[PDB]
Amino acid sequence: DVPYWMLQNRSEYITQGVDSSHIVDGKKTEEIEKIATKRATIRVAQNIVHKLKEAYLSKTNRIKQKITNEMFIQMTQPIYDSLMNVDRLGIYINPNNEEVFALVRARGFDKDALSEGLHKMSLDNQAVSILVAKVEEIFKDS
Amino acid sequence: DVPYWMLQNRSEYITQGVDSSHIVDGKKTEEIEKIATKRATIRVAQNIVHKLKEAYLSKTNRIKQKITNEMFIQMTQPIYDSLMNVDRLGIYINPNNEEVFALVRARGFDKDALSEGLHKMSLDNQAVSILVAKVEEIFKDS
Repeated sequence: DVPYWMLQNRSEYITQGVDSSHIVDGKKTEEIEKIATKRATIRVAQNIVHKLKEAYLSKTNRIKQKITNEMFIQMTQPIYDSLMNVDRLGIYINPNNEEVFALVRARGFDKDALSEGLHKMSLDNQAVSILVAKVEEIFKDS
Repeated sequence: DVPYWMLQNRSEYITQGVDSSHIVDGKKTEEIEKIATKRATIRVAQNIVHKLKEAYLSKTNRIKQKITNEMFIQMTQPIYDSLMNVDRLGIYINPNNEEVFALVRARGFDKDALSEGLHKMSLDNQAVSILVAKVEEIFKDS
């Protein structure tokens, strides 16, 4: 039963994530929705990194530095860390699986925290200026 | 009501796709499941191109040529064209939306058709050897 948001929907909205954790012996369901909410927030950041990968690859890209896929995966933490105002928009438990999904939605992000995290992982000033500027496009595009 | 496959599930299987088309004035639902099945197959190929993007970006990448995101998007057609044995595994119509989803699953792909399509879009021999070899990894990984 329900909810619409749990349907494969496949058009982006990059700042929204769904992801799940599973019921587990040690644990209250409140702990398991937390795990799921947290993985869903991480999914938003993964969505953002994927978009940045597309930008860097683009014929248009201005970033001069070499950024490897492993470096991009590395950007996931600081993007996450930079997320502001992420609301849990809904929880769904699959009764067959005991699998708990979460819909999360990031309202914005802290550019200066992101700039700082990116500099700590050995990006150029040029690269962070561009990366942070792409994330800003991402958030205004909602 | 049902089906499991229509749940946000989020772990890959790269050779499976879900996508949808919508009911439309001109048209029998058989035409609209066809549209959906066809977009789902295209989704498999999009899934494959995304994986190739990750490989090329990797510190490990052997491909010497410059491949732009626009070029990668260009690889989508020949990958699709190369897909063999794609079964429609299920159809689901959202009654609220009149939205028809399709689950499709590509059993394999024709390496020589892929090699040919890739050469036609101005890839090196080196690039196609590597790209085709990554797709082979993708299909064996199922």
